[PDB]
Amino acid sequence: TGLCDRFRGFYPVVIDVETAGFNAKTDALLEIAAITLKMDEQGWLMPDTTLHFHVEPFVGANLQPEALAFNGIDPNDPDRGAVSEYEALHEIFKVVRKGIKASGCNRAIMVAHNANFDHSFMMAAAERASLKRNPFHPFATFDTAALAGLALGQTVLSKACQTAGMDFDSTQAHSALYDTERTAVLFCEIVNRWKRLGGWPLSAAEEV
Amino acid sequence: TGLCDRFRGFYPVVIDVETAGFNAKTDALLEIAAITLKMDEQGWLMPDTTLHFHVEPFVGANLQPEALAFNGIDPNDPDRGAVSEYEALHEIFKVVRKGIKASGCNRAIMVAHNANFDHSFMMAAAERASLKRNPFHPFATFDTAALAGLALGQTVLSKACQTAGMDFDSTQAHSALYDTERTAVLFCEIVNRWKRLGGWPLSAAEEV
Ligand SMILES: [Co+2]
Ligand SMILES: [Mg+2]
Ligand SMILES: [Mg+2]
Repeated sequence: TGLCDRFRGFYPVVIDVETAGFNAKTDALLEIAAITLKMDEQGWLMPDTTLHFHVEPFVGANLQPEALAFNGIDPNDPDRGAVSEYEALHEIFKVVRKGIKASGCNRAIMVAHNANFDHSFMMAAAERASLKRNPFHPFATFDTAALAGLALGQTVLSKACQTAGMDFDSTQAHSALYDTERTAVLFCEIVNRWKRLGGWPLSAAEEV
Repeated sequence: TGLCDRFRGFYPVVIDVETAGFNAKTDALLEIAAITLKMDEQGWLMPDTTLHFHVEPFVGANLQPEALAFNGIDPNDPDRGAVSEYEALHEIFKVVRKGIKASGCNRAIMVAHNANFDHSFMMAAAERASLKRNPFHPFATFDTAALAGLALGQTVLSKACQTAGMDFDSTQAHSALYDTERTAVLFCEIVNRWKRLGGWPLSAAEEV
């Protein structure tokens, strides 16, 4: 009934990013949000700690005009309260390590929509920031697109949330923080629904 | 009860590759297997067409010694009956386009274990061979590692299969074809058990 029991010791952390393009290596990271999860005594999954950052483009980063036009982010706006990739990831990693120890997990696994995209950006930024002891698994992810495909027959984030009976505000779709929260609620609903229907734990199906 | 209804028109195709390294851009593709799926009249998911190929390293490809030591593949063995990336992929795409039309789907989505690895290798090979009208979604995947995490609380392919009550022969784990077949049966069991427990169709839960 514990978080550490659910995903063979993986500590699920919901992540979303906004970027200045499609290339994790060369394009700027502009926003990152992180939501750790927790289980109550009965084994139900829910959001724990929420973090969010506007991120300053790393020195030398490319900025694709089309990307900025898509997400509407203006990196030059001095009122956007941006912090360095180091500061943002250091805080996230700190909170994540604490949660891993507190819960008895071995490692964090990124939960994200079309996870590889977000994974690649977060890892690249960690690299650039020279962050030590990255708590995240270097290639494993929990893709909510795939999960929503199974659970809800939909792979588009907004449609998946709607089908799950969730609200989804289109005007907030370009906010890493907003997407991370919706994605976290979506993921939790999927996991919890599975349990509720007697899919977990494995013994339940025989009423045990 | 139609396959085209299950994943918003996505035609799921199970794929596994064997490679000569971790870099999809620079390292050789050595094996690839493909298994299309079908749904019967009652909406149960099962393997359809099975393809498998030994693949000749592309001209200029790197071969990591450690990788060849891992998978046991000798690209220089003339008796391995290899074919070009073009031949293999052109054949897979042909079958995939055929299944998509027959079933009324829009697009193929790759099903694979830790899917982005396989996805990136297949896509790079597709580009190298200059194949037109790649039927696969350019970034969406159904990662069975994540799905097994949800359904079975296991992310390792071999363990996930065993937990699902499937046999898994370790001596065969380095064959793309073997892995693809086990992954296909795993994916089907996961989708099907979801259905049987009343998780799908969405309407089912209120009919008890
Ligand atoms: Co051979
Ligand atoms: Mg996003
Ligand atoms: Mg493999």
